[PDB]
Amino acid sequence: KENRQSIINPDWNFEKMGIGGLDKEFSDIFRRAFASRVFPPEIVEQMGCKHVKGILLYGPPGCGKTLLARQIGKMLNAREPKVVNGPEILNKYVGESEANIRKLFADAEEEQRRLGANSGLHIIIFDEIDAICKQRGSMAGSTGVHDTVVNQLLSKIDGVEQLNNILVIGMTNRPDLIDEALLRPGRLEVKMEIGLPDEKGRLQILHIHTARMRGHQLLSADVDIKELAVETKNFSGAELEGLVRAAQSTAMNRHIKASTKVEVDMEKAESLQVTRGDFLASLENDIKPAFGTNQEDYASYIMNGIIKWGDPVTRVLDDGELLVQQTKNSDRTPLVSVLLEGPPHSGKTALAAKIAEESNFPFIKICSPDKMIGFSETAKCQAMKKIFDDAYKSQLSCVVVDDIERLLDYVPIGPRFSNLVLQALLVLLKKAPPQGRKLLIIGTTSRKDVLQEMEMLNAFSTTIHVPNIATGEQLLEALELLGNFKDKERTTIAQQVKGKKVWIGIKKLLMLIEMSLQMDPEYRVRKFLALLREEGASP
Amino acid sequence: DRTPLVSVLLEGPPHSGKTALAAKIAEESNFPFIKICSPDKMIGFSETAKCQAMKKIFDDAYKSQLSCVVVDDIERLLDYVPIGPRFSNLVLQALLVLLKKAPPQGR
Ligand SMILES: Nc1ncnc2c1ncn2[C@@H]1O[C@H](COP(=O)(O)OP(=O)(O)OP(=O)(O)O)[C@@H](O)[C@H]1O
Ligand SMILES: Nc1ncnc2c1ncn2[C@@H]1O[C@H](COP(=O)(O)OP(=O)(O)OP(=O)(O)O)[C@@H](O)[C@H]1O
Ligand SMILES: Nc1ncnc2c1ncn2[C@@H]1O[C@H](COP(=O)(O)OP(=O)(O)OP(=O)(O)O)[C@@H](O)[C@H]1O
Repeated sequence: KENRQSIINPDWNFEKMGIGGLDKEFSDIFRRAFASRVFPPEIVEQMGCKHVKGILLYGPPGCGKTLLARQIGKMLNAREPKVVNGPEILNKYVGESEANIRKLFADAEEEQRRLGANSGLHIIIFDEIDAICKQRGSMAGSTGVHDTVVNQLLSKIDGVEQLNNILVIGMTNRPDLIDEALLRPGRLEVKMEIGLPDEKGRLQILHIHTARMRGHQLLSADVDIKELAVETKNFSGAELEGLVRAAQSTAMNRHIKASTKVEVDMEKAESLQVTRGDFLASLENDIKPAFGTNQEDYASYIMNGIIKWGDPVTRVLDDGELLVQQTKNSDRTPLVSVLLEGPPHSGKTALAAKIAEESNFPFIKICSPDKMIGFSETAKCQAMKKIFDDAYKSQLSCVVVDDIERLLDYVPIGPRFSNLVLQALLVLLKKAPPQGRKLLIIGTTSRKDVLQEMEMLNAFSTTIHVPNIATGEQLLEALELLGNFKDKERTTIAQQVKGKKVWIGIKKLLMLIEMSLQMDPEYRVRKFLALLREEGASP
Repeated sequence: DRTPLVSVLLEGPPHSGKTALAAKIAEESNFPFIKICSPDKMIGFSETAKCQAMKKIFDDAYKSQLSCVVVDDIERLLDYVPIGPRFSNLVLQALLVLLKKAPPQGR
């Protein structure tokens, strides 16, 4: 009796493979690939369907492709897979690459010819498949060796003769360069995408990578995984594995004295522990992601924090909260916009960054003009296009565009500016993203009239005003919050300024105070007043 | 500490001897890195090159704990001529953006 030897090893447990955050992808792969080989063969023969012989995996670096491939190779009860490490098949002579490819499908052919339908399963793994296979005719100058390899591969996977007992797996990082004729159904059907995880996936990974430590009581009692899951934002699996190793190394480093002449290991290795301080240090010093925006940017954009010197500082934030709530909840207006306005030295960028921070959205990015110094027009256009494209991929996103008047080069003489960048902005502000996704755009500028004159202010849904310090009470409140002057001096300052109206931006006040402090203690207040008197006003 | 970047403009009528005073101030600062970005070394350069050379001089100054950079004849740097008027816009934008870029934290 030709017993239907299961293609699944008897001792196989999903938890054994130790993959986290990829339940749906694995479910789909298992359904569309290995479903036909597990059910009793009589029904399948009645249906008359032939099995699938292809899988393709792609995604950004460090998401877990090779792990899936290795685990799948280990799961099946079949012969050892044949693995190709990049372009191992190219050779100098003529007609040796094609032979090297043909040598891979020998056992499959012979076994199919001998045993017919009742045959084992043969697996072949391709790694970095974009090194050998490419669009036919794109390359030129290789002497014709990168144009027959693809033809041989195509003729072999599915040709006049028919095989039914192979499974080819491919991995790549640039899915757009592979040949089109190699992706049609019947050759490489199941195309999957492996992407960054969400909070639950990160928690699963962090639980998978600490089970061994937790088992042996080497992990302290104050380590809470939820906080780490929340704090590590935009991390990909590889980074989440690296952080734990960094913490472990910093924990082990406390028992080695290497400054002395000879390395010596103390015998307090017993009672070892890993404390939360190690995790915080590892987060703050060693590992840093490579996607999205991080603390290194919000540190620079908001340099001196936010202080409540009056009423407007709350009004602006409340309006931002209302706008973000509207963006998140509603469904009939996927795209929203807003404009921030005010006189120079008012603090527009800080408020925009604060609102973006408090939005709490998954994806945040900032497009400032100081990262493209010396660029021509086309470079600016392409950079903006790339940022917005990366913004489209996610579910709901927020983007900030600061200093519009210098993103397009404006100078009153003339006037002069770039038409291309203006057209790019005017077209990008009226493009809705793919269905089921939401986008918020904030913009900052210091000259409303020019924008009105160019007919760009009609593309913004609404505008928000950013006022400026106007009364002595607000100035006294600002001074008391900053607390650089003493009460005795503050009495004279109030006695003087309160009998007048002031007009001075917040950012200018810090510079004025810093300039004032340089003088001697006895002449400070006077100097400060003088500077204020020279500032003037023009409401 | 609050303000890591400060700047100042020396101005006056012609033939008054102002670049010498700026050089003296820079020399008496006693800072480690002191460099003079002058148009004497940009004869025949197009706009792209002026912009890139300015950027390099301003990048070399981000790798020292203290610095002082002198710009000379802002008028000649823009190629300004009273007729028209006519000048370069890319260089002006570079300058206007390069006077507000704070250095890496701690310098
Ligand atoms: N889902 C996951 N669960 C557990 N560990 C993971 C996971 N994803 C990644 N890792 C860790 O990170 C490594 C990811 O390396 P992998 O070979 O999968 O990367 P890759 O996507 O092929 O990268 P490359 O772009 O360099 O080709 C795994 O070996 C494991 O160390
Ligand atoms: N209430 C506040 N709102 C905004 N910024 C504040 C406030 N209090 C203090 N600041 C500080 O003021 C500075 C804000 O300067 P910012 O870069 O926003 O200026 P700006 O108005 O965009 O300038 P410019 O008009 O020159 O383009 C930051 O240091 C911020 O920390
Ligand atoms: N007290 C002083 N201040 C300035 N320059 C002085 C003084 N005493 C002597 N000099 C000399 O005067 C000359 C100053 O010329 P400088 O190069 O400063 O001209 P400038 O004002 O920059 O010229 P221009 O406006 O035509 O470009 C130098 O020789 C300097 O040595």
